[PDB]
Amino acid sequence: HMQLSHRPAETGDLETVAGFPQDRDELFYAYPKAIWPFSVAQLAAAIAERRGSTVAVHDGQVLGFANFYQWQHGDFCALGNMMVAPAARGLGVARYLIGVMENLAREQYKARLMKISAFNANAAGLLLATQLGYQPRAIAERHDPDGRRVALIQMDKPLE
Ligand SMILES: O=C(N[C@H](CO)[C@H](O)c1ccc([N+](=O)[O-])cc1)C(Cl)Cl
Ligand SMILES: O=C(N[C@H](CO)[C@H](O)c1ccc([N+](=O)[O-])cc1)C(Cl)Cl
Repeated sequence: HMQLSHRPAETGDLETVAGFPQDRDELFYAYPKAIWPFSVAQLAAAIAERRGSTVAVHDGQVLGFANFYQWQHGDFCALGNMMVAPAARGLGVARYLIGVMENLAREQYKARLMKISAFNANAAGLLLATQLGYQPRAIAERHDPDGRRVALIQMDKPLE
C-alpha cells in the first residue's frame, strides 16, 4: 500500500513542504520559532541552520519532511521540523521518517541516542514517540505565540 521512499530535501520540494502545516498550532508544534503564515523563506532558513533535511515520498508525492535540530557526533541527535502532508496523516509517514532519521543519526553522527521533544498539546506526537520506544525524561516550560505557557515534553530513545 503505502510504499515510502526517502531522499535529501531539495529546493524544488520547499513549496510543497511549506504547504504542510494547516494552522498555527501545527506550525508551532513543528517549528515553534516560525511565524504564521509559513513560507518557503522560513523553511529555507531552518534547513540552513539544521542538518539532515529529508523528505518521504509515496506515489511520486512528497508527503513528509524532517531534520535534525541538534546533532553531536558520538552522542545524540534531536529530531526537528516533522511535517506531513495533510492528505497523508495517520498513514505511517511520520513513523517512517523517524526510523530513517534514527538510522541517519546512528550512521552519520554515531549517535547513541535520539531525542524527540513534543509540545504538550501534540497528543499524536507524544503517542507516536511512545509507540516507537521513546521515554519521557524532562518537561520544560515554553511559551506559545499568544504568550501562553506550554510544556515541552523531552523524550529520548537509545539507538541500534
Ligand atoms: O499530526 C500531529 N502531530 C504529528 C505527530 O507525529 C507531528 O508533530 C506533526 C506536526 C506538524 C505537522 N504539520 O504541520 O504538517 C505534521 C505533523 C498533530 Cl498536529 Cl495531530
Ligand atoms: O541566505 C541565503 N541562503 C541561505 C544559505 O546561504 C539559506 O538558504 C537561507 C535562505 C533563506 C533565508 N530566509 O529568507 O530567512 C535564510 C537562509 C540567501 Cl537569501 Cl543569500
